[PDB]
Amino acid sequence: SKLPKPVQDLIKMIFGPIDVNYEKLKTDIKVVDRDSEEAEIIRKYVKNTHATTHNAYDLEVIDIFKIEREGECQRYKPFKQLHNRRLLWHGSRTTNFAGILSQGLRIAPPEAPVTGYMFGKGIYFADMVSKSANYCHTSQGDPIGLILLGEVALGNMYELKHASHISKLPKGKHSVKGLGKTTPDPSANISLDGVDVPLGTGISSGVNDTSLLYNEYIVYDIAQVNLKYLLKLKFNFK
Ligand SMILES: NC(=O)c1ccc[n+]([C@@H]2C[C@H](COP(=O)(O)OP(=O)(O)OC[C@H]3O[C@@H](n4cnc5c(N)ncnc54)[C@H](O)[C@@H]3O)[C@@H](O)[C@H]2O)c1
Ligand SMILES: NC(=O)c1cccc([C@@H]2O[C@H](COP(=O)(O)OP(=O)(O)OC[C@H]3O[C@@H](n4cnc5c(N)ncnc54)[C@H](O)[C@@H]3O)[C@@H](O)[C@H]2O)c1
Repeated sequence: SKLPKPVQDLIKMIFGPIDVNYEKLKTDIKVVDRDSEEAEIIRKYVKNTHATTHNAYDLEVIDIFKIEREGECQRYKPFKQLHNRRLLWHGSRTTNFAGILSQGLRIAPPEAPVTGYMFGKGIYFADMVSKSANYCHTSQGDPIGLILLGEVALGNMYELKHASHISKLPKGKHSVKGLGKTTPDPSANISLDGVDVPLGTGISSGVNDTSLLYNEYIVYDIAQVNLKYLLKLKFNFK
């Protein structure tokens, strides 16, 4: 293998021959320098947006990968120009990442149940790491998860406070935002490349009439997502 050690570790973690398996991911994975601006930013995101409700554990960033799905960049060219694009968390079971890296983040299939969703079958994201982290489904005896940072082309958000079974966005709208009671401090946002990064500490959003504790973001076209980073997270349960 001609791949940095942290990558090879990742490959096995996902599958369960390495070089053959990297070709199957159809993804260009690179290790982000620990002392770089990217890493300093990404770790600052992970620190500040770890939520008080999620006292079950601390997070430590083991490795940061700069993923670049083959063909995804071109697919996202339409929405690349769209305004208000954010870098957001998406957590999933480690078993899935084989598909997620090869096929990209997809919508929950037709066969799946629709009743379970707050804002319908779409691709959900969070601006709070601890929210997404919970979907890694890490446990005491398996405390290493994988978590995505997607560039999400949100555009004009349909900002809802309450469960809405959506099958069509209002005209002008390209995304839904569930308004949480607690939000990454908006005055402490920073812009990495062209993308907004809501990495401020959690403060009260000022929204009183909402059922959510934290924000969440939904998009109903797979093309609106561009996967940027892939973090290897150590869950330190209390
Ligand atoms: N993720 C789920 O589908 C789900 C379902 C049931 C309970 N819970 C628990 C409730 C609690 C929420 O924590 P956290 O995610 O940090 O808080 P949060 O308030 O930021 O998010 C609440 C979560 O529940 C979902 N949700 C809220 N209201 C509805 C609704 N009316 N219909 C369908 N889905 C809805 C919402 O989409 C989001 O994922 C945790 O203990 C969760 O594990 C989660
Ligand atoms: N997932 C979160 O980080 C998250 C963020 C904010 C809020 C929430 C809250 O959880 C609710 C559900 O969220 P969930 O993302 O699990 O969506 P759901 O549709 O039920 O689950 C499908 C799973 O399939 C994964 N996957 C994506 N691409 C592929 C692929 N090519 N091959 C295989 N698997 C793939 C995907 O990551 C997800 O785990 C949602 O309604 C909401 O209340 C989650």
